[PDB]
Amino acid sequence: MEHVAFGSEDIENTLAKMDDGQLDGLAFGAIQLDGDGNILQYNAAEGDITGRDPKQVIGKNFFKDVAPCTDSPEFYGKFKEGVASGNLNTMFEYTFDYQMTPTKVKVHMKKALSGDSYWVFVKRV
Ligand SMILES: *C(=O)/C=C/c1ccc(O)cc1
Repeated sequence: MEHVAFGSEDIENTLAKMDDGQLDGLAFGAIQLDGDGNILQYNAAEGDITGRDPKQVIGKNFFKDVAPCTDSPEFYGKFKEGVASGNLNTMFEYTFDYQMTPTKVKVHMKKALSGDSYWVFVKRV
């Protein structure tokens, strides 16, 4: 297993070195989005939590296609405020309930070290 703790202060530096295969060794869900919300990376732990097949969601828009329950001021609204500002670091609890059993999770959104990319980390609560 890859040893990185959910919510670590330097998580973006640690994950910058990770290929899709190493991202799959994380103890929590990790999704990398571009500024428009398109999925660039989606790890195995995230698929375990949500039921989505990782390879199938890459390239889809997270807010429009995959996760409509997140299209709200409380999730997507925070993401879009962060992209526009060029800075994002927020953690909050949320319930995923689209085409799945309602599941309570802790979400951490953070701007990646890379230019136009943002991370969404997820763990069960
Ligand atoms: C609500 O529509 C949430 C859906 C969802 C959350 C996280 C995922 O990775 C996939 C779908």
